[PDB]
Amino acid sequence: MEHVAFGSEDIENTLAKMDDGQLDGLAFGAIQLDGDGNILQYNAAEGDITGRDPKQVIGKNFFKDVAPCTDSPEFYGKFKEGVASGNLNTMFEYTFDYQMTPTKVKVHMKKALSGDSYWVFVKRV
Ligand SMILES: *C(=O)/C=C/c1ccc(O)cc1
Repeated sequence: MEHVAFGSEDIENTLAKMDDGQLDGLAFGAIQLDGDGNILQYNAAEGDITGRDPKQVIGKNFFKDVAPCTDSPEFYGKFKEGVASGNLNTMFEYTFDYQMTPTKVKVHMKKALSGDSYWVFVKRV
């Protein structure tokens, strides 16, 4: 297993070195989005939590296609405020309930070290 703790202060530096295969060794869900919300990376732990097949969601828009329950001021609204500002670091609890059993999770959104990319980390609560 890859040893990185959910919510670590330097998580973006640690994950910058990770290929899709190493991202799959994380103890929590990790999704990398571009500024428009398109999925660039989606790890195995995230698929375990949500039921989505990782390879199938890459390239889809997270807010429009995959996760409509997140299209709200409380999730997507925070993401879009962060992209526009060029800075994002927020953690909050949320319930995923689209085409799945309602599941309570802790979400951490953070701007990646890379230019136009943002991370969404997820763990069960
Ligand atoms: C609500 O529509 C949430 C859906 C969802 C959350 C996280 C995922 O990775 C996939 C779908």
